[PDB]
Amino acid sequence: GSEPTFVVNASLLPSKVLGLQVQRPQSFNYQPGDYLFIKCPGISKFEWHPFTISSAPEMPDVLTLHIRAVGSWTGKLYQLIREQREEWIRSGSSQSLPGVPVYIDGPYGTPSTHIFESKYAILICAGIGVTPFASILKSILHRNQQNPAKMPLKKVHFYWLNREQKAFEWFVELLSKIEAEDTNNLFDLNLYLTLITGLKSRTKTGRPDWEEIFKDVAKQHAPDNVEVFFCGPTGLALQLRHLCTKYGFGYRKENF
Ligand SMILES: Cc1cc2nc3c(=O)[nH]c(=O)nc-3n(C[C@H](O)[C@H](O)[C@H](O)COP(=O)(O)OP(=O)(O)OC[C@H]3O[C@@H](n4cnc5c(N)ncnc54)[C@H](O)[C@@H]3O)c2cc1C
Ligand SMILES: O=C1c2ccccc2-c2cc(N3CCC4(CC3)OCCO4)nc3cccc1c23
Repeated sequence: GSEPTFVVNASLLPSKVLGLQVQRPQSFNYQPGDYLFIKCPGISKFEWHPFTISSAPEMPDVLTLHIRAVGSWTGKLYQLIREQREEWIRSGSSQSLPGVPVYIDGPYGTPSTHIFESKYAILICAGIGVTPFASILKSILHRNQQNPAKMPLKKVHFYWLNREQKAFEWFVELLSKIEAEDTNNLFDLNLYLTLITGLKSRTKTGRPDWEEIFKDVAKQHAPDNVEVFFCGPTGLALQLRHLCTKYGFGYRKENF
């Protein structure tokens, strides 16, 4: 529930995305995949919008939100931060940067968190739909550095689709640190534009062949259970749903 706090820093990222840092209340506990609702009196004192927490709960003093300017309230928040930041680089640090006051209500849970309790997982996301998976991947890293035993998760298949290639930069560092530190090959990273990421990962092109991919994973893990988690558009969800029934994978209806 409800608690006053501050956007203390922000990040202006490609495809009109704000990388908000928010002072984490001293009593605020979340799980990776959790989201919250946020109110910004400066934009509207009546409106609450939900955003996935892109930070891992192991990061101790701030929450992260990655928000795309897509309409009225996000457009305005973007403009307010662009202008607050351009004005403080023209004026300068006359005094410490003033932090945008906000209300947060949460955390709210999503079935994505069940990944920490699966053996074999498929994560599929498009554009800003990466954000819950961003939180989950960072958490998995803190969790090997501290207790690889307590992890029943044996393989993670990651598919991230984007129409613009500069959107992969939102999380290119995280993807490096995994590429670097995944000596035991827990992860299978796949980036599609719908090698090129300057990653050891070959950025692929076109709509992926989801039948071919689901078949492949089935053969890797059968007869054990694979879980699918999807954050993206419904047309895709619908194709993925049929495919989960075909190859016997777990599906959650989160797309309507
Ligand atoms: C659990 C959850 C997590 C989320 N996490 C994130 C996240 O991490 N990052 C993120 O960026 N977003 C996230 N979202 C989306 C976010 O919550 C915002 O409310 C929404 O993305 C933007 O609100 P807005 O006022 O800016 O846009 P709106 O003005 O509501 O417009 C939104 C969309 O509707 C279109 N539109 C506008 N008017 C009409 C109309 N009359 N008819 C049809 N279409 C119209 C716009 O072009 C745009 O595509 C999440 C949502 C949920 C439910
Ligand atoms: O978990 C969700 C979610 C769950 C149930 C219903 C909707 C969402 C969800 C929607 C969403 N949108 C809709 C697609 C978008 C970006 C913002 O780009 C085109 C217009 O707005 N963006 C999201 C980004 C991250 C996570 C989610 C979402």
